[PDB]
Amino acid sequence: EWQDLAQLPVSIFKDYVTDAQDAEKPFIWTEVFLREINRSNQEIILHIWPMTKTVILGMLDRELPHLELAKKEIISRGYEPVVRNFGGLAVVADEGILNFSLVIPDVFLSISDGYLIMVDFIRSIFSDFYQPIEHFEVETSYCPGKFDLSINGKKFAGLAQRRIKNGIAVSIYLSVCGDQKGRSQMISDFYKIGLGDTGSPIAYPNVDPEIMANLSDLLDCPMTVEDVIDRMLISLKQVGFNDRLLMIRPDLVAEFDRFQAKSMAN
Repeated sequence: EWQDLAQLPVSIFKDYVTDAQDAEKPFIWTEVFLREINRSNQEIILHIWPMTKTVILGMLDRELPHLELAKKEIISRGYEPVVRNFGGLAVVADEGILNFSLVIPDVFLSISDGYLIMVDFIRSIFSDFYQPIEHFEVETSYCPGKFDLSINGKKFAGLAQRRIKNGIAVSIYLSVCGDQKGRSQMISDFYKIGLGDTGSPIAYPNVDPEIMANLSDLLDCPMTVEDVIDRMLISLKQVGFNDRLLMIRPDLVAEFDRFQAKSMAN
């Protein structure tokens, strides 16, 4: 349970992506924090990173027969395609989507435990609402996962996990407000075009725009990404966590640039 990690301080790193040119910034920090949590395993890092209109593509997506034609579907709605060679299935980010990561040191275990740690955190964050939050895969959502979060059968969040040595990075993309039906239709179009008539052995989701929704709608309570962030930070103190500003030491920036340089030469 989330409250079980309260022994460690939570370092906060709010770093928005305000320009499509910095779209890779969050993923670069993920790498940095995964190493740091291994060197400094006496704390938890809460990396908050909402972004401008972006569609993050993963390993399977880039194998689409007509990829470039598909990316056009993304560009036509004013979103920027970002490719992550080892990332999961296409997910959407924008002003109405909250993305963040919990970088945890393995010092208190399993892949499931990690996901369940996030589920508990989310539930705790919205404990003031009666609507119970469930987890199970919503197969017809984009980027379906065993731990998709939903309320009344509708998915409002997708989770992801990456690990390195004794460090774990659990991430989540939460639909807070905005045009969720549009985000969904965009990805459906992406896969339709990407597959064209060529097809593929890879099982890509068959997106259903009516199966996903914003949390502000599911909770019948208008809220912005900033509102959730605040609610989330407040829930920490109540649960028993002590927090502090994560300081970007020169060393951290240095490591960031190594990962950035690596990417650039690619």
